[PDB]
Amino acid sequence: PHIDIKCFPRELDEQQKAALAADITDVIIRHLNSKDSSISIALQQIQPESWQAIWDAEIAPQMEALIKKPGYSMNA
Amino acid sequence: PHIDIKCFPRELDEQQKAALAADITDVIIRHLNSKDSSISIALQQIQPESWQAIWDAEIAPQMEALIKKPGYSMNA
Ligand SMILES: O=C([O-])/C(F)=C\c1ccc(O)cc1
Ligand SMILES: O=C([O-])/C(F)=C\c1ccc(O)cc1
Repeated sequence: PHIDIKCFPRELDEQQKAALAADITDVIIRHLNSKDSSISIALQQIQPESWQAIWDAEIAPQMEALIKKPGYSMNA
Repeated sequence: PHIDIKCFPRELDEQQKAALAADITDVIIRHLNSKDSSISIALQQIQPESWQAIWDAEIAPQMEALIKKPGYSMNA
């Protein structure tokens, strides 16, 4: 599986990115019956002013199918 | 944060989807210091014949930047 994480900017060093990836990996292995070798993970830091584009392209159109819906709304 | 999970087709029921979302949520809360309300999660099933397009758009061009690189390769 390929996991993409989008978030607002924060200071995250390589040890912190690796620890995040490890914990995501364990969850994916246990829930999707995956193998470590099949898992890839991207982390993309998006400035808050550009979050509306993520809402419009990714979040809102998929509201009917999201496995976890946001606790906020940004329809413009 | 917005998390997108792309994987091959699988039978997943409502309880399974919600448990996967909750384990992902807690990992994001731990590593990104996020609030529950800011987290959204998508699960997109991709047919195996369409995985090369995911590799070409999301994995290969971002290879060095990935926080977890794939153990497999589509360019051997
Ligand atoms: O959590 C994040 O870093 C983010 F990308 C977006 C977000 C969305 C809604 C909020 O209330 C807070 C942050
Ligand atoms: O894990 C998945 O469900 C997937 F979308 C692709 C994949 C990639 C490499 C593998 O070895 C197995 C599956």
